[PDB]
Amino acid sequence: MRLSYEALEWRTPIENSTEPVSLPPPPPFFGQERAREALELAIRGGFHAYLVGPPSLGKHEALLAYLSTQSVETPPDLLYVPLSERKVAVMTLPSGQEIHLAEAVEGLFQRFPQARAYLEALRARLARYAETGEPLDPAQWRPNLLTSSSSGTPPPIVYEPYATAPRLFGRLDYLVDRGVWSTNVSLIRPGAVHRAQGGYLILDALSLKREGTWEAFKRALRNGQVEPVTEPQAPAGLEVEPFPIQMQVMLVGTPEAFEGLEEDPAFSELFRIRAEFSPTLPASPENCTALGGWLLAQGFQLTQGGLTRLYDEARRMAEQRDRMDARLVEIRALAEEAAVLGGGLLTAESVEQAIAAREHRSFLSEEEFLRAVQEGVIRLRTTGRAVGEVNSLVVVEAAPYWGRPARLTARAAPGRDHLISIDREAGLGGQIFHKAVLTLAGYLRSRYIEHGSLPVTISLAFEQNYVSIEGDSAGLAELVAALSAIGNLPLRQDLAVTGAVDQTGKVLAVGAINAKVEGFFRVCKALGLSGTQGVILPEANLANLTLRAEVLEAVRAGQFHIYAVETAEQALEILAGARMEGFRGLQEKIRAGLEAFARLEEG
Amino acid sequence: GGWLLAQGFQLTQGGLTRLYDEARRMAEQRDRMDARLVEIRALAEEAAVLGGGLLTAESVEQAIAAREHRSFLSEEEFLRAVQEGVIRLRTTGRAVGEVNSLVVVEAAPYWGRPARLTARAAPGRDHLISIDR
Amino acid sequence: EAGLGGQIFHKAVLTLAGYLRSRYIEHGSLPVTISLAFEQNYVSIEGDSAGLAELVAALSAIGNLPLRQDLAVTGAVDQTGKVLAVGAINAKVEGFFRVCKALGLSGTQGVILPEANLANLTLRAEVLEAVRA
Amino acid sequence: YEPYATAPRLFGRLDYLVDRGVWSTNVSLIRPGAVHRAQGGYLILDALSLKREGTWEAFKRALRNGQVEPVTEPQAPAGLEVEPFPIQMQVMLVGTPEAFEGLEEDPAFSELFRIRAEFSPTLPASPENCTAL
Repeated sequence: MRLSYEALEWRTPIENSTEPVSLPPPPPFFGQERAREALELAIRGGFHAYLVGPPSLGKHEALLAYLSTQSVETPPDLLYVPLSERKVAVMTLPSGQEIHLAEAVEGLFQRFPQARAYLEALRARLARYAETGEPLDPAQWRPNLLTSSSSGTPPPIVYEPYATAPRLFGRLDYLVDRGVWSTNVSLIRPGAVHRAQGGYLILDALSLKREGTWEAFKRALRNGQVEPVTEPQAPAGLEVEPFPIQMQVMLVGTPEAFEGLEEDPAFSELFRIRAEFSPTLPASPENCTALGGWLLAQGFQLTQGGLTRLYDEARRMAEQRDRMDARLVEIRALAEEAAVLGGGLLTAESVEQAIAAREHRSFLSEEEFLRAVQEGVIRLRTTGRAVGEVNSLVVVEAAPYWGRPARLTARAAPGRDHLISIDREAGLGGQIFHKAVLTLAGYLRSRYIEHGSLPVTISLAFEQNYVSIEGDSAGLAELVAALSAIGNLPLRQDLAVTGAVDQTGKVLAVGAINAKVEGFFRVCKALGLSGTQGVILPEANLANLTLRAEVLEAVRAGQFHIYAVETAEQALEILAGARMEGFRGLQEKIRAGLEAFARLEEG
Repeated sequence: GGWLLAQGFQLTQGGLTRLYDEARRMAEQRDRMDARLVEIRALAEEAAVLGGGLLTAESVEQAIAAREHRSFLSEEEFLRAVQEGVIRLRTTGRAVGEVNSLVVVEAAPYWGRPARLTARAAPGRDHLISIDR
Repeated sequence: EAGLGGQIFHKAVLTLAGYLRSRYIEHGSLPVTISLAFEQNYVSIEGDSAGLAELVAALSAIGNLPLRQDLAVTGAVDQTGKVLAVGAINAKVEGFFRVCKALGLSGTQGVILPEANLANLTLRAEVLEAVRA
Repeated sequence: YEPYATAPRLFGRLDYLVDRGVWSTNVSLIRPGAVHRAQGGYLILDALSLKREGTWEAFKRALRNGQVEPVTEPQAPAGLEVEPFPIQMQVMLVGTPEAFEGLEEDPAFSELFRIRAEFSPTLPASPENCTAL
């Protein structure tokens, strides 16, 4: 089937492009109902949770926004007290109240029923010092206030991106009078774990791993072992007793950052709630409106047409007409470049020109390729007809993954049923490429059985390919090339072909469908559009087609053509300009080619 | 049931029964129950939250459901691709040489999916080829 | 077969076999075994640029065709027998000139190379002058 | 332009005065690094040095969090806490396609370095470029 301009057009119409947008900020987590409901459960139950999803989604900013709205009772005052001259413990008092115990002890269970054991040791040390005149000192006997707060709204929220032991657990300072002797409860500094008590600690999975602090952090959550970091020099140490941990931990990372963590049984034991962000959102009017209120709240001056183009670019990023890329950070970075080109205003033009300039900045490799094609250093045809030859479509393996035609040939000779991919046999293909080749051999042998086994050897080669080639998306082009070589069928060179094929000859969806189409357009355009060029591609990719403006306009002008197909025979009928049956069709020509090869193979 | 009460839960009969049957299903054995009490307890802690502090039959079934929802992104993507025709599956009609086989995805929690499998036969000299192998 | 070629070298060889078998089909499959060897090569050899020389050598061996030794040959070939551009085209030409010159120019020496390399030919003065002479 | 991207050259250094042991804090013994000298203007670093010196992760923390820590010694019995500050500078990184390679696999590299300024290995051979040369 031919795809008309009206069937291909996917973009949002724009009314009143330059009108300023005015819209309220959406809720944190809009379109991310899964992660939002997981984290509501984690907050309601006190469970630790881990936020997982691709980079640049805005997972951290959304979490910090959502935590800001929570309320907890005002966190206890938090402190270290000595239990001896070599030993300390972390304790809580009700809020604002260590100021009264710090002054009371400045009188060097009074009214503080919790400070039980620090008092015994203060008294006991006062005791044995009357009882010896046993010196000062200095005093290292008074409480150390780690934290205190005026209220629990919002709760404490501590995001520590750099998860080193002294940042998580705190640090011992050493005073030097003589050697490096310097204990005292009062030279201990708190870490993030101390600052997060009563509230939330947010850490990045990748840092716990890089910093090697995952095992110590497990010990903190499981045993309350929180040890401030010591130095190799100190001739004695303080013993630091464990304490009851009161905090909820949120870990944030990509599916890949979590990977090593997940193999640890204790990770799933400790982080029971997975809050997974989707890489895309529904492409709906509600999410277009939310994205508009989110950009205004980020400070942009947005027009309707600027919003609409950003929203449609997010759709094209997702390669899904009905879904939009969910990565708000990436939409924001694109809007920042557009804003500069619009002199501070985010307009439809400034977005389209920002998109273009990103392409220009990564286009050197394609400028080299197109110059080699034009100079005749790379041999490509984009017009005329040839037997056994087809423009297949490939994507270059470096970002941003431009598409290009790759000329592919099939040659057939009389022989004992072999379908050879030269590139596979040379070691250039990967496993999925090799699979696609075997799959085509399966199709051909089972489709053409009147001679017994196929009387031909067929070899397929990508003509000027120097690098490894992967995936199954050249299957349709290889099978049509092979059927053409068998029946001697001239094929149009103005149509490139992409599509995977199964054993039954059905055409399956491929990846990067927009880059492939546009890569064939760019080459046809650089060589001068003939009016009849185009691409045959899988019907199964219609949910993914979000073609750039220049392509849609050429198709609307009649200067480029898109065909979608379900079976490899439908592709062959288009390329060979004839029907398989109504015979004199192509099928009769294929069987007559195989009869001719069969006669050559038996004298 | 006496172990969960001693752990401090407020349990109803129906909450106990659903936990016990979920432990059976965890073991994939109608006559055996999963022996991991810590895992039963973690599931009861989530159920208790959904039951507002009471562990009931509904709060257990809804805790089980919400664990599935929390790990379901990969299946939501797969089912959308099937519905959009990006993955080609048939669940009705008849075809020669074709069958829906069943596979498990290799990441936890190991969802199951159909995998369409085809066999093609041609005249030849006794070879059974798995293309994937 | 000895393991000296890399993958692209091996590709060029398979590509020539593809050309020969499909070009000469009146006997059925080709009635010949052809072996190609670089005579005194001790190191690994890479790339596709000896394809044209190997295919002409092979066609010569098949038809018993004496070939001029005063012309060196460089060029890749596709399955259809078309000649493709190669790398280092100036160093290759000049290397054949230097050897012809060290052995005494006969007046008839030269190189056959791909038309597709004409955008790359920037030959040294001494070569241009010999061709002008 | 700091070609040698070590931690003390990017972030500065603590000196220690010795009266007794190694006690020597004071705000006034802190020396600035390139990051301090570039405020309000431009810092130019080589990709290959950030990698060789292992300072890429710390440099990311500087750009993302304003964490700029002068380098300390293993000896110092106490330390100064250095608060982060608002970074005001534009960074240009310079390198070959190969020098960038490892950096590019890091998502945070593309987040932080949004503008690629890629030089072509050749120019048009025109009268204008002959005159410019």
